[PDB]
Amino acid sequence: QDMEGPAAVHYQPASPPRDACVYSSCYSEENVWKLCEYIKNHDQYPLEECYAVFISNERKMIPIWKQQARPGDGPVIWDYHVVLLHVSSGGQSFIYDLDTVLPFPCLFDTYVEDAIKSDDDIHPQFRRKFRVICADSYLKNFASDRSHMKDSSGNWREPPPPYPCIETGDSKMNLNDFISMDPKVGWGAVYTLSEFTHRFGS
Repeated sequence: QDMEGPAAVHYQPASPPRDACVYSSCYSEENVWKLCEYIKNHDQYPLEECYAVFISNERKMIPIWKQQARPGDGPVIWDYHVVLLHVSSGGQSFIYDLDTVLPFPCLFDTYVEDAIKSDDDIHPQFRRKFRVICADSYLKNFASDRSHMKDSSGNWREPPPPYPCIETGDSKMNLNDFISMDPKVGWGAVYTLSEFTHRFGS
């Protein structure tokens, strides 16, 4: 036996339960934006403690395990995926992924170990990178006209969320600046998996 504060033991979620959250399949960037808006407009936590996390890589092909789209022990290969990270007051980070089969929210270490897994045995060009944007900056700067979700005829590849596109005074479409893992582009900070776990892990 070994003894391991207890703050994480009583952590209260920053979101509604998973089934009560605004959600559209294949629009995780918007599902997370909507979680950020909820946190901002409610009186439980400050957005300063929260981050939007884009996961992708140069080839836009990332495996993520424990995904609802592929029940079982294999991965979903996404072009990108977006989750919300909350750094709780006591220091423990939590991941909010509406698309995971893991708990919602999930302790950071368990999400990284079970949904992300080690990059050590993954072929290097499939390895995961993480663009971390403070949630305030995400709400201030994110814009998507959903044009990436339409074929050349304008037909939707997946049904759109039930509210108008997110726009700012500066832009109507900058989604590629969040998907990109080039630090020369966009907002926040880009991390390798090891850098990401070093920054947020307990």
